[PDB]
Order: sequence, then structure tokens, then C-alpha cells
Amino acid sequence: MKRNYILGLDIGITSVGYGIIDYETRDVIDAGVRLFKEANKEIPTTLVDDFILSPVVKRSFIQSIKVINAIIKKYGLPNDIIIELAREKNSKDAQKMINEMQKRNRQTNERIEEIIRTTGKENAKYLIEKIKLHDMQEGKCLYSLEAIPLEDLLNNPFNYEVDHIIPRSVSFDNSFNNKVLVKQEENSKKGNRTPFQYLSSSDSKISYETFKKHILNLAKGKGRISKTKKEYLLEERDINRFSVQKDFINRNLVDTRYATRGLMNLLRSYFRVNNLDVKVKSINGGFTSFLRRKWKFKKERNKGYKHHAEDALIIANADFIFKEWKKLDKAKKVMENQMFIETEQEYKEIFITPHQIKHIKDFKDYKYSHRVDKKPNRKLINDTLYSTRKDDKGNTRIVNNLNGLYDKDNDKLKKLINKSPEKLLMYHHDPQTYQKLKLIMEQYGDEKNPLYKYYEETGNYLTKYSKKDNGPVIKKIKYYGNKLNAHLDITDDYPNSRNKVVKLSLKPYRFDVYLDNGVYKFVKVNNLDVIKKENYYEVNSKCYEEAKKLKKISNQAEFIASFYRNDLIKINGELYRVIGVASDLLNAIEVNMIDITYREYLENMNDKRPPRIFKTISSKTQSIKKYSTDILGNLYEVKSKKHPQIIKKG
RNA sequence: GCUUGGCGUUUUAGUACUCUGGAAACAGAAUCUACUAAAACUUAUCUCGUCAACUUGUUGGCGAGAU
DNA sequence: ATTTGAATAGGCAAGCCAAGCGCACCTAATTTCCCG
DNA sequence: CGGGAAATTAGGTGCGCTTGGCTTGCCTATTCAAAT
Repeated sequence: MKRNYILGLDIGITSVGYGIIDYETRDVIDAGVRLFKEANKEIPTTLVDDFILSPVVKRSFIQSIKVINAIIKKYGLPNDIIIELAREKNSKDAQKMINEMQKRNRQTNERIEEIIRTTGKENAKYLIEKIKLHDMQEGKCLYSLEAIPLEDLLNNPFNYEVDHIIPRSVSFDNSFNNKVLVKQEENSKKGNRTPFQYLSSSDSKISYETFKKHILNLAKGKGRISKTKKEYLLEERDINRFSVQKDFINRNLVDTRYATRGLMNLLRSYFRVNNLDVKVKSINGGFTSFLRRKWKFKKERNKGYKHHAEDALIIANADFIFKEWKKLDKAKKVMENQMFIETEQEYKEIFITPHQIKHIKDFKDYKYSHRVDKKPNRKLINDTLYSTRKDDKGNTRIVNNLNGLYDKDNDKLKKLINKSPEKLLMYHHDPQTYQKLKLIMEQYGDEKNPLYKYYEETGNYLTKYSKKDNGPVIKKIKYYGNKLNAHLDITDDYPNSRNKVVKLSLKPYRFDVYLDNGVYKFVKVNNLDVIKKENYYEVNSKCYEEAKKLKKISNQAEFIASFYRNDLIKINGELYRVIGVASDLLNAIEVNMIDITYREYLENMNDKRPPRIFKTISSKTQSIKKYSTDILGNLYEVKSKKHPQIIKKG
């Protein structure tokens, strides 16, 4: 559209958030998320292949580019793009960082618990950050070097103040590493100067040399200070030099990782070459979280995928602040990589926005675009082998095995004997050993595992029945499991095998829905049913026609649609995304929600249902419709081809 | 692409182990439980145009439109 | 009027990921020995 | 007698092993409503 806008992006391991806002008013236009599985005319994706990355990151940059290309074609060229690459590099690194963060959140809260016991005051817990700075400094304000009593901080919270080591106006750093607990008078005297500049002036109580020695002694050994904090405390360069300010801006505002640099270089190159006035920027992972604390907007990653989108809208509003405030013009220019604030109150006033955050938080019309997998899954089948047997009723059944019979907490056999004694093969074939086992289960019924007590009390494993007491130990028990339906037969690998040798869990490729005289019906196509040829896969025709016959699908039945993983389905007027075929036999298909994983939907509600949706396709089913989202999450109601596909060249 | 081995799943061969013929050797059944030996484990949807694979009526890529 | 089918809850199992515990190896600080 | 360098001790880091949760495929079982 004619209207001019900003594009936020929150790039992640599995996701690319986007957020679109009016360049004049800062009202929300649009927002959504593009979701994908972690890789364990318009902007091309071949440039990502040029410069070397982790696979996990490499996928996201390809996905991001296609989301930018889709926004450009819909809304036209943005005025400003601004990007946030997630802190993590892969999911393991993410989890490690979350664990490290959680460990720190434990380390902070454990210090609170000890002091509120000792002192016995309530305003302590409100004073979150002033407590931890007392730990770092070893009980002394660093500018003066005089002692802080612990209760004196609680008695006089005014007479001490959290100071920024390097003025926030120059560094843009609000991190704990740029913070120090100091006396109120010392803060007032320092002003907008570094410790070096202040302690070199006539206003200071102590010499810089004394201070420097203290910091260096504080750095090594126990009660340690971070490298970044140490560097800030010992910053000697002229704050007022542009080169020095540039360094602070680059450290705090501009993200400094090889990937993030690589990405913005890709994008800026593209716009530069084609002569398109687009201002690509980036912001530091931490910085967004400051704005969330500032604007009272608790990061809830459990509040669906929208968190990625509502991160992008935040990132996009930061861009508005780095355009409307002439005092940030230097910072703006640094962030745009273009060739070339006096008080704390002034700094704080620049970033006050109460209004448009209500728009962001109360915004509703989000969109989601899950990516669809149509590659036959290398995993064909569970590799476990099962023997089979025909039971009393003449049903072929899977043979399972009970292992770990003599374990403390194993109730599998006790459950099975009480419910289904006829499920044991030994029930039919070794009655004398069966009767011998039943006497044990009756003897030590009260425990989880009767056999554990048999081993504990007597000190002897259970042996097969024998006339001379020389039968072998029993270490596994075979029992009849599932009725045998869809299986793979591998018995010709075992010459003269008495019983049939099989594998199970025929991993679905897709399911094809048919409308047959007003009744909705479907066929499952297995990965086994798909066979690699020269440069293509082929669905097996004979297995397919046999499958229709078990489902009683007529020759004059209309095909409706094929549904792969993450394909969208509207069942009785309710839209979902497909996982797969829960049960061919029962005619069930596994779906999920679109805006949130159904697990998380239930957790935010505090509901204790199973976290899976299953939808039965039946005489009761009234309409089935296929939908498809574009890469932005705009929804479309879509038809099918006349017949199902057989060959798959991709 | 080749070789070896420990743990696990399956089977055969032989022996142990249940049942019947037999004084006993020995044979048959049954195949449960074990020991010894061998083998194996990039793409959203439809429709149309166009091009190519070969399966010759289907598919995949690309362009346009719609959804 | 009774029998068959639908929808949801609850469990089993394979594969795969991730986090906490234990053993062996690597780096820095303090104490002891030798020289100005 | 005091300061600097080397050897020994204590603490921190990295690799490998194990268990619980997550994603998916599917069967058995229970309860209610519709069809022959």
C-alpha cells in the first residue's frame, strides 16, 4: 500500500517474527510469525550459502529472506528494517543459556532469602539490584572507599544511589555491568563524567591511583568483578571523542556477532545495488529486554508464537525513537552504517512512551505461517523386530518381550498377569512354568514387582519348570501384544523361521480424503508405500488400491485433498494444522493449534488434559476443507487436483 | 567401500528343558525358557500457460491469476 | 427396540535431545628455597 | 634479610555416560447417540 511503514524482525532458531507499523503515527498495521523445524526482482537465498554458518542459523536466514520478500510484495518497500538475532546459536546453546540465566536467577534470589531473614525488613525485596551491587564491591562505595553497613542501606535508601559507571547518555548501556552502588553526594559530584575524569578532578575524596589499585585487587581472586565492568571502571579515554562514543554505541546498540554482521551486509548490499532507500539496522538482544522492563511488558515466551511477533513490534517502535529525537541522530547514523543528551532526566524522557505500547499489547490480528514437509521421511519404520503368533480366536498378534524382570519399580508383568494372563505365550506353551510364576505373583502381590521380592528374600532367579531342577533362569518373558494390522514382513531373511518376523510403526507420508456418497473417508499412504527410483519417489499402486479396499472407498468417490505434516485443515468449521495420521484403522488424524502449541495453550490456562488434539473422520463429519497460508500467515481456502498424486520428483 | 567386537532385538542348527511311543539306546511331536555357533540392523494450495523428467497422464520447476 | 460406530482420555514404545554427576587433565596462586 | 622463580597442591574445566521429558504413531477400553 501507498502508506509508509517500519518492519521489525525477531529472527530465531525455529521462528522469524515480523511486525509492521505506520511510519507517521506508530499504529500497528500487521504482525505475524513464520515457524519451521530447527535444521539439526526480490532478495535471493543463494547469498546465505556464500558465507559459512551453522545449519541452524543458515535455515533461519533463508526463512527470514522469504518473509522480507513477502512483506515487500504485499506492502511495498519499507522505510526502515530493524532486526534482532536471538542470543543462542543452536537449541543446545539456547538451553545452556536459559540454564545459566536460571542459575543466575537462583543466585540472585538465594541472596534475597538470607538477608530478609537476617535484617527483617520488607522494602529489601523491592530493592532488587541495590542488594547485589553490595556483594560485588565488597561492602564499599567505589568512588569514596567508605564502608556500607547492610542495615544502613535499608535505613537510608536515599543517601545511596545506583550510578552508571559510563553515563547512559553516551554508552546506551543499562546492564548490571554498567552499574555501581555509590553515595548520593558522590553521584551528584561525578555528574556526566567517568570515574577517571571525576577522580582526576579537585572534587574527589580519593586519587584515581588508589581507586585503580582497589579495582585491580577486586578483579582477581574471590568476590570477582566482570571483565566488562572492570573495563568501564578503568575507562581512561576521552568520553567526548566521537571514536570512543562510536565504540560504546557499537558495543551496546549495534550487534557484534559474525552471523548478525553477515546478515545485515547481505541486506544492505542488496538495497544499495538496486537503489532502494531502505535503512537496515540491528539492536542488541539485551536492549529489547530493557524496553520490556521499562514499558512493563513481561516476556512470556509461553504466550504462543506471538511473543516473537510482539518482540518485532517493540523493535520497530525503538526505530521510531531513533528517528523522532534529534539528540539520537548520531546513534541513528551509526546504526545505518552511514559514512561521516546532557542529563539523566533528559535521557529518561526520550524513551518514555505510554501510549502506543497499549496498541501493541491490546493488538489482536496476528498471523502464523507453519512450513510444510513433503519429503518422504528417511525413517521408514521402527527398527525393532517382533515375532508373531495366532491366539485362541485366530488373531495374529505381535510378540513383545518383558525385560528387566528383577527391578525394584517395574509393574509391567504384575499388571499383565492380573488383566490378561492369556497374553503370555508361556500360558499356552509352558503351563507348568506359568503355574510356577503365578504362585510368586500371589505370594508377593502387595509390592510393585513380586519377582524383586523373590530375588531379595530367597536370593535366586526364577527358573523354567524341570523334572530334575535344572531348568534355565528366566531373563525375558514373551507375551502377545497388539493385534497385528499394518506391518512390514521380513521373515524371508530368517530361513525356516516357524513364526512370522515383522517390523511396526509404518511411518506416515500423508493422508488422502475422499467424499463417498455423502460420507468423508481417508487413505493413509506409508513411507514404506513410497519407493525411490532414479530421480523420483513413487507411491506403490497395488498397496494404494488395497488400502482403499480396506476403507471401502468406491470407484465413484470424489477425492477432496491430501494432507501432509503442518498442512491446514478446517474440520466442521474449525481450523487446525495437521501433525499426521493417529490411526488409519480408527480413522483419526492428529492436529494442533496455529497461534500456540496446544501444550502451551493448556499450560497458560492451567488445564490438565492430554496436550494433543485428535479429529475422527466419519459419517458425523459435515465438511472437510483444505486451507493454505502464504509465508506471512494470510489464510486461503484451497481446492485439490482431480486425483491423488503417485510420483514425487521432489 | 571393508573388517572386528561388547551390549540389545529376531531366527535357525545342535544340546539342555516339557509331552507321547520305548527296559534302555533312539525316533516323533511341541517350540515355550536357556547355553554354544552363524547371518542382518529445497518445497504453502488450486487453476491455466510453458518447459523437462518418464510413469504418457501424471509430476516437478518457472510465470500469471485466484484463493 | 438393540447393535454398531464416534469422540476423547490414558498408556505404551521408539527415537532423540539435553542436563547433571563423576573422573581425569589443565592452569594459576601460594609457600618454600636459593641468591643478591 | 627480602624478592623472584620453580614445584606442589587445590580448584576449575571438558569429555563421556545415563535418565527423564518431548514428539509422534497407534491400540485398547469406556461411554453416549444414531441406524437396521
